[PDB]
Amino acid sequence: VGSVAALLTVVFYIAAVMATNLYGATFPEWFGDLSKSLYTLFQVMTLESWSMGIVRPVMNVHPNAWVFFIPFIMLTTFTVLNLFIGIIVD
Amino acid sequence: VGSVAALLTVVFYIAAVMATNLYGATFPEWFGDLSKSLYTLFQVMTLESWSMGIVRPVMNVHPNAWVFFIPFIMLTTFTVLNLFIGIIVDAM
Amino acid sequence: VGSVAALLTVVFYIAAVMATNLYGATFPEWFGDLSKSLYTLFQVMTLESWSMGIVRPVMNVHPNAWVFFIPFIMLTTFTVLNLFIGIIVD
Amino acid sequence: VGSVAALLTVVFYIAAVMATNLYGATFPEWFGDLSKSLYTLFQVMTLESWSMGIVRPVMNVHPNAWVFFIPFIMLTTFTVLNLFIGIIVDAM
Ligand SMILES: [Br-]
Ligand SMILES: [Br-]
Ligand code: NA
Ligand code: NA
Ligand code: NA
Repeated sequence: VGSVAALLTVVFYIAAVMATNLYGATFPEWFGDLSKSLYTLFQVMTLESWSMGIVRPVMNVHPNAWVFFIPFIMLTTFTVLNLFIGIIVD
Repeated sequence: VGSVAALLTVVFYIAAVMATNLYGATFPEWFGDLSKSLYTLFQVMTLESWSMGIVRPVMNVHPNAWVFFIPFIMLTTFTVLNLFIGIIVDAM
Repeated sequence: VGSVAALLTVVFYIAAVMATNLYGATFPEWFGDLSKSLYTLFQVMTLESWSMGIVRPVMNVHPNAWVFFIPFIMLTTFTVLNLFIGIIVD
Repeated sequence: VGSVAALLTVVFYIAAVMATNLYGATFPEWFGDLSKSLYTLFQVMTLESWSMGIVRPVMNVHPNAWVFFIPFIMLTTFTVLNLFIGIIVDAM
């Protein structure tokens, strides 16, 4: 469980490092600093306006942005539930 | 589990083939090519703006569009969770 | 499981009968006929724009509309997961 | 289970007391009275427009508003599922 929470933090920071670099210049309100990114990625992880709100307007500049977001969502959303189930089991 | 992931991919591609044909001409931004569709259907699967954002404006042109989306949502959303639970069970 | 699916259908139709009567005249696009309602209630059940999209504009006319929606959401969302878990267990 | 439901109500009321005080003057439609807050926090708990709809416009006035909402979401969303699983377990 502690190992799962460790993996998620490592993935979460690395993803926010990558997102800052990739879309920060073109989309500063969402990926401007590392902070803005960690906030946006948590939001995208919770799925609130992930597509119409974030990915779709982002893809209008970077057409392959989905190669980062869809796997991010697939990974984090799986891990978060898996971690929460693990807490409940323990 | 691998069989569940196989079913989902087959369903996902067939649904995106169908959606492209059905609503692609009337709604090109969302169902224009097969690619646009696979992206939209994953989004509809995660439920982000599925109705107000997609189904409702789609239904304004095709009034029975709900016959495709509601079962799609019921099937995929069930399968995804069922697959993820299956991964967790096979891990323990 | 079949009993759970039966309860949900009964609740779902009764809620759509009630919603049609309550907000159909004032909000026809969402609760006009019984059909429009069954569609809106499934959407509200999935949570897509339940508040900002439906409840909030509805409450601007009917200020207590939350007494119907919040319990509806609490009941249906519990039952749906409970049913899906039941299918998986069986 | 009853203890979990008790914790959630205590947390839910305290959070809505805090939110009313913090953002009520600047955002009255959402955190004006204690009632408006309990409604908004349930909505934020279900995640419907939590960020683009609530937190993001709130953060434009209070830049650290995320210190209240993100932990609120992490706590309540965990507890709600944990309670619902607990009901299901106690039923079997
Ligand atoms: Br998912
Ligand atoms: Br809920
Ligand atoms: Na939304
Ligand atoms: Na959602
Ligand atoms: Na959701």
